[PDB]
Amino acid sequence: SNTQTVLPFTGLNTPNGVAVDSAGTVYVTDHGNNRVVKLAAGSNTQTVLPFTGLNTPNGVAVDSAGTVYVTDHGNNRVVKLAAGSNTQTVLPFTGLNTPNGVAVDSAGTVYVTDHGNNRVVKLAAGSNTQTVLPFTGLNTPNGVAVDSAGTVYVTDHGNNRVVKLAAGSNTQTVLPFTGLNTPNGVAVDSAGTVYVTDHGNNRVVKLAAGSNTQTVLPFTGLNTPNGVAVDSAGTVYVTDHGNNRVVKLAA
Repeated sequence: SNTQTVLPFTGLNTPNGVAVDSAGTVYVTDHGNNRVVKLAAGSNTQTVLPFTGLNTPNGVAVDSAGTVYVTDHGNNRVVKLAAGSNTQTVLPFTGLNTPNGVAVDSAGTVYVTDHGNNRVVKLAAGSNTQTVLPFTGLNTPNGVAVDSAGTVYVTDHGNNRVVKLAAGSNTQTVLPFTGLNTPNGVAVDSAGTVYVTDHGNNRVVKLAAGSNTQTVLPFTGLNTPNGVAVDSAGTVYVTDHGNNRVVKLAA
């Protein structure tokens, strides 16, 4: 598609993150209102999720069990909310300073950009061992995504680049995007196509695996966008932060 739609969320302010589950339910961190909201596919009523003690959300991810993971800016922590019980658990990361992007792999391992510490950390579910990933020279890293093979992608926002680490790899690789400026959101689909919100240029770009030629997605009128998500059908969702809205573009 070359024409986006606007999801019927209401009362958003500076929304910054988006995730989509297997049923097509869309989750948004409504940053300016300190809340996380969801909208089921085809619904005209949004639902505020029962996160507690939140001090401004920075990002969101959702896993196969419908667990919703949120980075908490002011409390420097990552929380998860279990479906059904609505039990909220603080993940036992340590030393966080401004956790920002969050991603979860197929094994349930949680990855977080520690924005204030210029590092990316992962933590297996149920573990008290966190691992600093061997990215190097990061500045204000923003978004993180992980694919089915365990490859990790990070928007190294302060250096205008997107870096990649294959599982078990010794060295990060910079993806051949062109003209990036303050990139923030990142997502990866089932085929390893990488989607990046090129925030400084008010656009969203993608790169297929092995490609040296990015495609600029035909969104329109974006204003300081941030979070991006992609569903199993390849539909791309973007938090259009500066316009207080979330937009959707089918493949």
